[PDB]
Amino acid sequence: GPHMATGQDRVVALVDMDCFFVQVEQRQNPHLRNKPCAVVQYKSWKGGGIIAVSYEARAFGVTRSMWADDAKKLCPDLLLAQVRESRGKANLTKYREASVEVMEIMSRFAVIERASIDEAYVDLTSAVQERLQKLQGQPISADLLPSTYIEGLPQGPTVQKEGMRKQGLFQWLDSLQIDNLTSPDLQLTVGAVIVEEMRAAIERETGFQCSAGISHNKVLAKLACGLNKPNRQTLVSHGSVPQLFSQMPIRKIRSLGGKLGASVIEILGIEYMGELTQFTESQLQSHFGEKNGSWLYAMCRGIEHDPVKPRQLPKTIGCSKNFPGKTALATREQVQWWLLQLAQELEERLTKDRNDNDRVATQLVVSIRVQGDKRLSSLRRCCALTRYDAHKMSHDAFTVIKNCNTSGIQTEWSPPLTMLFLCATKFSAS
DNA sequence: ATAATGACGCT
DNA sequence: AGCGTCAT
Ligand SMILES: Nc1ncnc2c1ncn2[C@H]1C[C@H](O)[C@@H](COP(=O)(O)NP(=O)(O)OP(=O)(O)O)O1
Ligand SMILES: [Mg+2]
Ligand SMILES: [Mg+2]
Repeated sequence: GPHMATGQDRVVALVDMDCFFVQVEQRQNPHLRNKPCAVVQYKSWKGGGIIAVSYEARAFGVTRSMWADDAKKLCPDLLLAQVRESRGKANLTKYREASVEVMEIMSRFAVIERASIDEAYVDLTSAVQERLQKLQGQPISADLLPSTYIEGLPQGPTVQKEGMRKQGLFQWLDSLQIDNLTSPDLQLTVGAVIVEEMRAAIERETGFQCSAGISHNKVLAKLACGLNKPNRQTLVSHGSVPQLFSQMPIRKIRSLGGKLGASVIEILGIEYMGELTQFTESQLQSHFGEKNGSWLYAMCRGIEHDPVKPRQLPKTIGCSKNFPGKTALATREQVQWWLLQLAQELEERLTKDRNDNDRVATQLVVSIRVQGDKRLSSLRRCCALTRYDAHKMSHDAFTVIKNCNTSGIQTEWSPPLTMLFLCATKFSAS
């Protein structure tokens, strides 16, 4: 209609590093470059857990969450790089710092929301405006978009992969109105030019390659990102959404990958995101609640309002370790020693946080899991975090959990713990 | 025995 | 507060 908002107000991108931990290890060790290789965590149980996989190794069917011993069965020449271990646990420091390299480069172009160790959303709306006045309304050359796909294109009245990409990009640019500075399609296009630049800057300055999605909101940008990996970027326009969603499995949309996703499918009897359009907002609210219903109604029309939160850094700092199977902690001395190992890494990261990012935490959350309980957390308790001191933090954590011990002989611990988790929260300026 | 973390919703 | 959900 004439009064219906179409969710084309913003230009939003999602940048995602390609096989990130592998690229970090390949940059450090050139022997691993352009080879089937994976990053593995621990190693005694079945060779350690695979947690990142180069595209060369993915062709052999190697995937994350696979034992390395099993990965070698699919790919005997697989090269492995191991995650650093400190105080008996995985230490991800190298990857955090690599991540900071990328995040700081992105921050030069626009405001970012860190979404994970290797992903960031970018609100490009302002950057695009000023680039549009700078560009004096001359056509946007395809040379400014050498790694960009236009989703849905080419269509209409042709065997080469890159050939296809160019065809669609040509069709898109030929159709574009540089006339209207407020045309959403034009804005996304300029957005993509900027992300081409941002992605060139990251590769030049860190050596890392990435993929990106450019669209009008977070969910579509994140969806766009995954359409042409690795080392490519995809523009999903508002107009592309109906065909794209028509065979897009519901579970693929961000936040619908779990139980709400499954219940949308089960209760409504549908499979694809586009099928949601046939229901009224009130019907969707009645089934999934007021907030989920409103979100769904809009999202299935490609409309979403979640803003890019201006935060390049975390707001909790935590350390955890699982103790699967036979390694479950069953003596009080064990529990105390591991609480201390966790507290020591935590103090380290915290001290760095106070120096670098000018800040102190004021609360400590202690989380454990008991054997057999197959939730992430069996129990969560809090206490004051007054001193960045590992022995006090570990002692305090024990204190707020020790009554969970069912054991008659309290030299021993029952039920056994299969997870310890310490998390610094409630940060303040300093 | 697919980890180690982080953010947010509900009550 | 403390637990449940979703994510990389
Ligand atoms: N189950 C897991 N266990 C341990 N570490 C993991 C993990 N999943 C991811 N990581 C670590 C390791 C990953 O490198 C990093 C990024 O996660 P992604 O972006 O989801 N996956 P990637 O970047 O590898 O591949 P691509 O984006 O090209 O699909 O976080
Ligand atoms: Mg990635
Ligand atoms: Mg990621």
